[PDB]
Amino acid sequence: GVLYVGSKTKEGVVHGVATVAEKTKEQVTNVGGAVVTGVTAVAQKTVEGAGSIAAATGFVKKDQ
Amino acid sequence: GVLYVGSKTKEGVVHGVATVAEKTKEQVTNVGGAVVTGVTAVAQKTVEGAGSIAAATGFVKKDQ
Amino acid sequence: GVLYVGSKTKEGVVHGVATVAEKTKEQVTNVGGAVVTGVTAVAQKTVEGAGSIAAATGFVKKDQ
Amino acid sequence: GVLYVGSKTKEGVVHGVATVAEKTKEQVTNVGGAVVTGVTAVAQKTVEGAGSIAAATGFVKKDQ
Amino acid sequence: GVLYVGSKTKEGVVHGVATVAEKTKEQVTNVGGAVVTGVTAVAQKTVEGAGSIAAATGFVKKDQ
Amino acid sequence: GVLYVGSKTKEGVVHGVATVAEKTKEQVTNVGGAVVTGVTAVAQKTVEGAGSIAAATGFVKKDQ
Repeated sequence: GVLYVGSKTKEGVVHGVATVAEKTKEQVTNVGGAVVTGVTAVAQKTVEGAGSIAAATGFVKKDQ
Repeated sequence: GVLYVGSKTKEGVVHGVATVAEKTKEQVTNVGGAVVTGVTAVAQKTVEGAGSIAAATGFVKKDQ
Repeated sequence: GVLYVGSKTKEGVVHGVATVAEKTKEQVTNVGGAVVTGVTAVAQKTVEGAGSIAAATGFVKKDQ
Repeated sequence: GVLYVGSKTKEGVVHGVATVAEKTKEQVTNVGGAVVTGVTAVAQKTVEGAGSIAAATGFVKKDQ
Repeated sequence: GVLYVGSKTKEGVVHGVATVAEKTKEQVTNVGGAVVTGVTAVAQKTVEGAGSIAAATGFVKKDQ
Repeated sequence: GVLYVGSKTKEGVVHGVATVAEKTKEQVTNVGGAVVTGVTAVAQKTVEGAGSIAAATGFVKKDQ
């Protein structure tokens, strides 16, 4: 139970990500792994459940 | 139970990430691992559940 | 039970990460590990559950 | 039970991380380990649960 | 039970981390260990649970 | 039971960690160890639970 009266609110918010990226030469080699080199913005109110991954920029999973 | 009256609020918020990135030469080699080189912004109100991962910029998981 | 009246509030907030990065040569070699070289911002109100990971910038997990 | 009246408040907050980073040559080699060389900002109100990790910049876990 | 009236407040807060870092040559080699060379800002209100890790900049765990 | 009236407050706060670090040559080699060379700011209101770790700068744990 939640009640909001006359109140401004921000729950799980990304505001104003400002980025300048200069890269004369970018060389990437990826054998079975993960490589992430660009801007990532993730806004989530709720993430629910056992063993879950809510936000990942770079990822490698080799369970059992 | 929650009540907000006339009150401004910020729960789980990222505001104003300002970045300048200069990289004349970026060389990446990745064999089965994780490599992360770019801006990541994660705003979450709730993350819930046993054994979960809420925010990962770079990650390697090889359970059992 | 929570009550807010007339009150400004911040709960799990990142505000004004201002970053200048100059990297004439970046060379990364990675073999089954994690390498993280970029900006990470993580605002969270709650993370809940046994054995969870709430924020990782760089991580390696090899349980059992 | 919590009550806020006419009161400004900051719970779990990162404000104003300002960084200048110059690195003419960065060489990284990582075999099964973790290496972190970039800015990390983590703001959390609550992290809850036995055996959990709330914030990791760089980490290696090899349980049993 | 908590009550705030007309009172400014900062609980678990990081404010103004301002850093200039110049490193002409950085060479890192990491075989199964942890290496952290970048800025880390962690603001937490509560971290709760037996055997938990609230903030780790660099870490190696090899339990049993 | 807690009551604040008309009073400014700072509980678990880091304010103004400002550092300039110039290091022309940094060479790190790490076989199963932990090495930490960058700025770390950790502000925590509460960390709770038997056997817990509140803030780790650089760390090695090889229990049993």
